[PDB]
Amino acid sequence: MVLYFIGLGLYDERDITVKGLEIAKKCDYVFAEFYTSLMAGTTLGRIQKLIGKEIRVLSREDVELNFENIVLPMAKENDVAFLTPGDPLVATTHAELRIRAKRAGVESYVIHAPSIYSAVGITGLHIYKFGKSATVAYPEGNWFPTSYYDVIKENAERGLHTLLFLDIKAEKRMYMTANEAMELLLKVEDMKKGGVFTDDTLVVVLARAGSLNPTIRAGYVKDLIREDFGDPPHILIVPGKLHIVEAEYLVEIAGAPREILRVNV
Amino acid sequence: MVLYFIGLGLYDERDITVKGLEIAKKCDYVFAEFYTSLMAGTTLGRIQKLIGKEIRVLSREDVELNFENIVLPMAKENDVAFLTPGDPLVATTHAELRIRAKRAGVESYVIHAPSIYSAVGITGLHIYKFGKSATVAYPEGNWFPTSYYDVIKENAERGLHTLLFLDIKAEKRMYMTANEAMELLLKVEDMKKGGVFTDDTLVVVLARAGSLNPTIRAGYVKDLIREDFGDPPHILIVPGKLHIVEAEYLVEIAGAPREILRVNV
Ligand SMILES: Nc1ncnc2c1ncn2[C@@H]1O[C@H](CSCC[C@H](N)C(=O)O)[C@@H](O)[C@H]1O
Repeated sequence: MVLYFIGLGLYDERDITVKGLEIAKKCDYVFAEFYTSLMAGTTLGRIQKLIGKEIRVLSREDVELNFENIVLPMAKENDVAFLTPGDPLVATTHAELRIRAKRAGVESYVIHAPSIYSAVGITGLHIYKFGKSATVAYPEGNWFPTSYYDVIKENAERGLHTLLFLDIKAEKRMYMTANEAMELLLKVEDMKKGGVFTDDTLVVVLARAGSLNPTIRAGYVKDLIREDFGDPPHILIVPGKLHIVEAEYLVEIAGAPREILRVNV
Repeated sequence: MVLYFIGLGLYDERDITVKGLEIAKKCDYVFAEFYTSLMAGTTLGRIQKLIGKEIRVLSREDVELNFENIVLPMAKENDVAFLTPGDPLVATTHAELRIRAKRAGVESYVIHAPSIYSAVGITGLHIYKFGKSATVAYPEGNWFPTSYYDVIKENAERGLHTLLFLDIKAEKRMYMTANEAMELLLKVEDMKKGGVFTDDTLVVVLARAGSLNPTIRAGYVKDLIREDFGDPPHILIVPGKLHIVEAEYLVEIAGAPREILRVNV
């Protein structure tokens, strides 16, 4: 009679919460989407095996245009689950789907899971110091998105860190690397010349958070722009003003140049 | 000879991830801390029962001053777990603990779990719109801290939302309620008179995130300041200007007054 939004976590099927698993195991029908993010350490089959159910995967169009025609009708006679990578409501437009559920007279519940938004903590950067977040989107035809550059500028101006979600074209199986994001940013800098992102800018890369051995690297763009950070997904972070201990962690844990230990308070 | 930082998640004993539970079960020693936050929807006994391991609770001093003398030694010839509410390394001083591990020749791994930082997405407010975060601290003696006031001001000025953690005294199990936080902010407003937090300010209250039945309320301070939001912990958010979709979610899901559709958009 109800609908469950259940997050599956960062990397593999075991990143789901115990609460999410027990409820999913008992749902009559299970739907899911895998276009809002990439869970690099698992497969649909493994997820199905864990939950013990068949999973009908939906495309962005199925969801955005037909959620109330495909999923909601099932929640009327049965308990339905809608699975998503990471946390279902983080950096997705899935929250609006709860409004659709309400309008169809369907109660909905949300089961959270680890999200890349909080996983940034593993970078050593104080999470309360992050400012506005942004997404580095692939240019399309003659359209070249640049707003994410202004976000960095605004945050850096305030000494705040900037989290940069990276683009994804699931149907093309394309996942933007931190390298590609850095190249795009350098191109925007050349254009706006704001001194926001250059070869000397310190950045942090977090790849495959959720895995036991994620890649966590910190350093100057000039040195990292061509470094191999491993398979996607990746996120790029442009730190603002660093606290001594943040710098220490970046150096000791993320292999940053010891020279960043010296902060210009 | 491995140290596992494992998150317990949001509310109860089922908020830990499958990965976290299975790893904890394989550890010879299990430590935990409940001074940064408490699992209001469960008990140490229930957590111990679920993990099937005795759990040695550590105080703030045990961790901050003697982590290397209590936890790390056991990690030399055994697998050790350090459990914390939410997602590991979110609490400001925890990231540094990994440096201590490295210095002691101990490998450490992070097992993520849901954090309030990402769980607040259930309020319908877009995650990318959150700015710098802060904690509302009780004034005391001749000390009247107000920086959290300035954080709200700077975020809202840039159309960003402000996540506010409320004061907590874990040992004495004493919580600051959303109501108290609002009263405090009004008091700060009367002093700084910056037009940042008044009776007409729109706020959102999230209680018991993680529970299947959390309290999500949105409205003006003059109407919510004396409302009962249930048992703690409470999380207070001062949204910046709203996207119409954010406002609609707040109205349809959090019972916000229709008025916000024209006043705060
Ligand atoms: N495990 C992971 N490691 C690194 N980046 C990740 C990641 N999971 C998600 N991301 C980042 O976030 C983007 C998808 S945004 C959707 C996020 C999701 N709801 C969550 O809660 O995490 C990806 O393109 C990538 O840049």
